[PDB]
Amino acid sequence: HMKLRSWEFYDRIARAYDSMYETPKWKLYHRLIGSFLEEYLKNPCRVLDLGGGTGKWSLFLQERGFEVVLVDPSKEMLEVAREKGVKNVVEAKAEDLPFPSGAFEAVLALGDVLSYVENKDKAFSEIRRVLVPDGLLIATVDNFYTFLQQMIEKDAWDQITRFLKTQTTSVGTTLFSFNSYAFKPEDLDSLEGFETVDIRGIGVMEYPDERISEREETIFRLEQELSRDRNIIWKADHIFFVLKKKR
Amino acid sequence: HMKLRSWEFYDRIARAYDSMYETPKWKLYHRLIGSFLEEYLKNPCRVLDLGGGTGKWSLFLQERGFEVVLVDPSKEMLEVAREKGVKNVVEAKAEDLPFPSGAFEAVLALGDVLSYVENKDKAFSEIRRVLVPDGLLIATVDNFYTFLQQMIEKDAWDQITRFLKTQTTSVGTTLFSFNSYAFKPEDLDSLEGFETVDIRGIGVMEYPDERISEREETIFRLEQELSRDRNIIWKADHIFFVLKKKR
Ligand SMILES: Nc1ncnc2c1ncn2[C@@H]1O[C@H](C[Se]CC[C@H](N)C(=O)O)[C@@H](O)[C@H]1O
Ligand SMILES: Nc1ncnc2c1ncn2[C@@H]1O[C@H](C[Se]CC[C@H](N)C(=O)O)[C@@H](O)[C@H]1O
Repeated sequence: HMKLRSWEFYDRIARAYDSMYETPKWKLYHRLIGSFLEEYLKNPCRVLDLGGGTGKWSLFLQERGFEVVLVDPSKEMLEVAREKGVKNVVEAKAEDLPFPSGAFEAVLALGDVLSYVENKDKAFSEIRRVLVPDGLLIATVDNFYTFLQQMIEKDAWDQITRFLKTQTTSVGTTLFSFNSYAFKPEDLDSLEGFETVDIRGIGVMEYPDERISEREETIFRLEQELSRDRNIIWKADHIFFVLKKKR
Repeated sequence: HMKLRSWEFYDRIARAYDSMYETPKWKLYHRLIGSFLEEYLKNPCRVLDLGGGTGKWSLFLQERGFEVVLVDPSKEMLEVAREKGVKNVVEAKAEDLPFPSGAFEAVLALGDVLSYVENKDKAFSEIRRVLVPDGLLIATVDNFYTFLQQMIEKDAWDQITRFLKTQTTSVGTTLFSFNSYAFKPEDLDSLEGFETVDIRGIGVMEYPDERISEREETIFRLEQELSRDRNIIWKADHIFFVLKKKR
């Protein structure tokens, strides 16, 4: 594997990115994320789409009358976003955001961005900085227990030992990889200057793709309910969470 | 298909029961459960093995110096337990125990006994009655979410719908079935007269059986850590819990 920085990996695949997440599972997950955004973002306001990639969620909010800026360190992702019609795009990393303090009511960090940033402390610090008091961070991240199950399936025993300590493993494709940090419950606990508002599981159950196609509405309603159950969310494929900047 | 009382099913398969559960996975789960018993029963005391079957756990305790009585409504299971060297055996159901009150320090209801009892109110009440103040119930039960995931792979959606309401499904053989009630968190919340001391996941991850044999110590120790993690236990194959009779 060639070891890349995250944005260098995304520079290589930007133009195929959207086509990779058009499976029944990913359609389902997008529908869930979309329903959650409409739940937490009641009214139009100022939003930073951080690591916003090809602009999926920026467009979603633009078309609902929000004032949206997309930020991303991948020049190719940004170019794809611009072509798709995202109006405000900026090249930057989460670790060092070029926006003044208190500029946004909400920051999105969807598609596991905070699992990819190289310095989580600076990243959470910058997010808190750019939000108004009581602003929300709305994010999804990789789940430690899902990674661990996957590693056990792909028989990575020399690697599990390290991973249990670091929570960090490689991700990517057959030829190119970058590092991901998979979150545990204690990672979302007493974050400095944030109140945890909600945590939810995305993909609490695994469904065969065939059944998702056959029964999308039924399965979306089930996952809606299951995502709200605290006792089971760390079973999920990915983790969604919301923080509120303390006053 | 034939529908049976739980103990009628066990009367049919009693002579094969020990042979059926001799697999790598179950060898692993038994090692987990044995280690938990040693943790919670640090001294020889008076134990009731309720639905103790062929006496696996009665014998485990007898050889460690405990005073154990095995109770089970299946005559054939009792006969197998006697032949294996279980000294004290009684034919009864959990819903109506012919023992005096306050007679045991602990009651074991292992191998999902409480998922099979027809009346959990009566069963829980009797258990409470035969325990001394601060006596323990130590038990394992089927996990609702594990059943649901299995059904999502295999069963008609209409069966899933019914199961979401009832938490009950048939178990057994292609030719013989009885009903199991799979537990949720809410079921272990505020049981009258008991304090929940601990809840643990048994078989939090899935392993290929081939790999369980190759890396048994490694897998045992990992599962031992994961079973103590409250955030992930509803992912587990089965649920282990400990209640204390309060005052
Ligand atoms: N340090 C970083 N700061 C901000 N974004 C980053 C950082 N490292 C990687 N990224 C970006 O995170 C994105 C992960 Se892909 C998710 C894209 C979008 N949020 C969606 O959900 O569709 C990539 O576009 C990548 O360039
Ligand atoms: N109402 C009931 N009360 C007590 N035991 C029951 C009841 N219904 C079924 N059982 C018993 O529950 C047992 C489940 Se099999 C488990 C046996 C033993 N506990 C072990 O772990 O190996 C069977 O022996 C069955 O006969």
